[PDB]
Amino acid sequence: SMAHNRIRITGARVTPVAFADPPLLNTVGVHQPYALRAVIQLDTDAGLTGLGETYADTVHLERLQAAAHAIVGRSVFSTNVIRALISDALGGDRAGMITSASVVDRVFSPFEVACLDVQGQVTGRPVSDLLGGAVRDAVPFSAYLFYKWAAHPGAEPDGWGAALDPDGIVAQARRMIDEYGFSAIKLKGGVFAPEEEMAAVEALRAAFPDHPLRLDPNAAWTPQTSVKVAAGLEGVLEYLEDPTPGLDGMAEVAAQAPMPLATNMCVVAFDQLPAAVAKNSVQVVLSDHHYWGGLQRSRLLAGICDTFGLGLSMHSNSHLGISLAAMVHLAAATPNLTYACDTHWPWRHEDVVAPGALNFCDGEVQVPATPGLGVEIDEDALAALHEQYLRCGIRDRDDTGYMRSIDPGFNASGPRW
Amino acid sequence: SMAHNRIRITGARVTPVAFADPPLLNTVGVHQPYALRAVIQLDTDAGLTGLGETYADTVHLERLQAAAHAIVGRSVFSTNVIRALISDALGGDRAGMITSASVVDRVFSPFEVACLDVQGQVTGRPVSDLLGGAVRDAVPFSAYLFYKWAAHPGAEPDGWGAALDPDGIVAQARRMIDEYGFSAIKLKGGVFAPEEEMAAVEALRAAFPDHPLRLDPNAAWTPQTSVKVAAGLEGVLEYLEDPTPGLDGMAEVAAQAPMPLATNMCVVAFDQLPAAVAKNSVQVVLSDHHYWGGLQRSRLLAGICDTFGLGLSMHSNSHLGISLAAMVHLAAATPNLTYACDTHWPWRHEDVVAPGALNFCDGEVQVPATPGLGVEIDEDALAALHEQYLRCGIRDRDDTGYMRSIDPGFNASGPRW
Ligand SMILES: [Cl-]
Ligand SMILES: [Cl-]
Repeated sequence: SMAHNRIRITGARVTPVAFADPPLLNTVGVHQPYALRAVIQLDTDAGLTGLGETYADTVHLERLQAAAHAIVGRSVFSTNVIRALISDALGGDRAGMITSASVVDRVFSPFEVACLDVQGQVTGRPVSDLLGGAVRDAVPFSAYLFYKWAAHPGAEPDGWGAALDPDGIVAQARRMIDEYGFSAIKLKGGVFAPEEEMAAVEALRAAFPDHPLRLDPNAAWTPQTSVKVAAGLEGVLEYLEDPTPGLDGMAEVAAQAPMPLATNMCVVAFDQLPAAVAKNSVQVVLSDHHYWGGLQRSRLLAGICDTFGLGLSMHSNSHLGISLAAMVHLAAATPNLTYACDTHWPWRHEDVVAPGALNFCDGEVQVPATPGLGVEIDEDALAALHEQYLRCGIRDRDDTGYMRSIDPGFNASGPRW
Repeated sequence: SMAHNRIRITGARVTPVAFADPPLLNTVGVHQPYALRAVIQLDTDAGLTGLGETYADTVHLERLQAAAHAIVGRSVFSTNVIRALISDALGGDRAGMITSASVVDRVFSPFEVACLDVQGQVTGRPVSDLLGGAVRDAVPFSAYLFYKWAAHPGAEPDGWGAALDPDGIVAQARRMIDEYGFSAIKLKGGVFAPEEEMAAVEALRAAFPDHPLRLDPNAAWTPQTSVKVAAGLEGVLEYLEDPTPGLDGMAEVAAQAPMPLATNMCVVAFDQLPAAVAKNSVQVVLSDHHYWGGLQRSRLLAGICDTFGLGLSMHSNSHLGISLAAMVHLAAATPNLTYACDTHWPWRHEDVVAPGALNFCDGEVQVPATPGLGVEIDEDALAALHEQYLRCGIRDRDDTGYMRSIDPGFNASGPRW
């Protein structure tokens, strides 16, 4: 029942939340005990509210407020206009660099997802129907393995236990795969010497002979080291992700690697694709709607990759059920997204949405068929995680700073090997 | 009122039509007295019918029937799936070459447009709202000028008169621009010697000092000739379109031309973009939803161009009101489509849709705000143009064959100069 056949934005509520995260290691530090996210509730003059989810660093929250103010009074179907208004509001210029356009896309993304959610709700269509329609019923995900301590310093150890060697990594895989059924496995490396990470990979291969395997050391290696690793893992990895820093280095490694190289670090914005393509630095690009500017722009990224002969996967950061629902609709509607998607899901145990719509079964999530994004806010859960945010005092993600608070001389050097 | 919240295709009616066309000249011949199109009426189990419009050559009609049969039983929101089914049905492989994928896109396009029309109708949204939303209220078009005979042989001369020199071309512009208000002007060249076409361009510039101007000889020139033309028209043309054949030749000319080069001939499919981009052959690509695979894929083309630093315009072939409505919604929703679009509109005087929704005023068409494509079939007009198709006996477009039926020794050689 829309006057003037118009459904437009009346305001947005941005709610920062914090949820428990284990001490997962990576090449620059260790995860803090709480990860942060911002929930966007986008309100309209039809009484329909759409959901989006993004980062929650201090500067980002400020940008999210400026954005929320700039788009009041806009149709939820006018997402092109909404991006431009956010660009004007941020005073933006509309490899691996966060350009002004990259900032605009990170700020626009959660509003775009919330807009599509409202679009789906008002039309009776699932979000995947707004993206060309689902091409598969369910979206497969990977088991995202990390070396980890047993506990945050001075806190109760979690149920995972530590993983600091091949045995520990294999036990982690077994527990994760029994609970979720993942049929592909990714190891976060750049933490131990390459030979020890190769050994974890070989051990996973022996324990799970049919699981595709990936390794991502976040550019912790020189090109010369990366080529040795790639030779040593020939026929073992589905792809090698960001072994070494920079497009030139990646191109050098790619020329010698028997498996494809993937990246999320060198290509995080549209303006970075032409150089990545010209240099042959990578064969697979990891999508991520959270920094590419929402779902429609992620579909554009997928079409560009297809056109230029690049494979397509999906990158993840610690996230909750709103992001998960958006990931699933996006992947369901993307013909060339055939790699299993990364997710941090197993690492959290809290959420802001009502349960039931995002069950994993055999490693995959069925795409919801209901109108909109397919999940709804649980206001009590949201208030609780907001309260947790206020009380835990963490205001920015800082893996390195947190590592230094424990080990003051720690450096986030790289490459390390 | 959709059972299972499902609206799916029950069948398609393909109706070939023919409408009067003047004897317009181009570098390969002269237009036949009737141009051909196929109207797609896409029927659904909700009783909503969507409209699409495409070519009507013999082989294309056959492909359109195979496509219509393959997609019965599919949701109009499942356009990704529908393209894949058409690809399977055609047994397809899913510069300027008509690859199997290009064939698939030409066949899919009118069904995709008809699907979006149904989507808009069922959701209450104009098609532009399905493409990210309009960013402008009206879409500007160009005056598409041609050298022409006074009449088809043995027929009544049309009201335009002949145009065979600069004076005739200027008089044609004046009549067209008084009727339609176009604020940009394009000349179809490759018909007379370049020096005479340069003179028509200079005469248009003198007669319309503020109108952007374009010239397109359909690759009738050598690179050396093209550079002379471009030097001689420095500061006069908004772009020079397809002056010379092949990506290498275009790149040679582009390096010396003071204005951007445009193309529709060298880049007509997604698989042709990487080489065009790598060679620097062009600065502007002409979109055309009729062969790029419908509106969503045209939005993808627009995003690829934006990403790789290419300007975006729009190409046209003789067409009716269904294509016109689709062109307008597409252009309204495309932020980087800022060149005036080409259209053959002034050259016909017949249509298959009810009048009123596509008025030109000051060179531009307001984007319809109604649900769907915004135009509807006039069944009497459609029957009449179908009857005209059957009776006129023309079954394929053949500018060269028709020129030879008048002048047997005629050759479609090129380049000519
Ligand atoms: Cl608006
Ligand atoms: Cl279907």
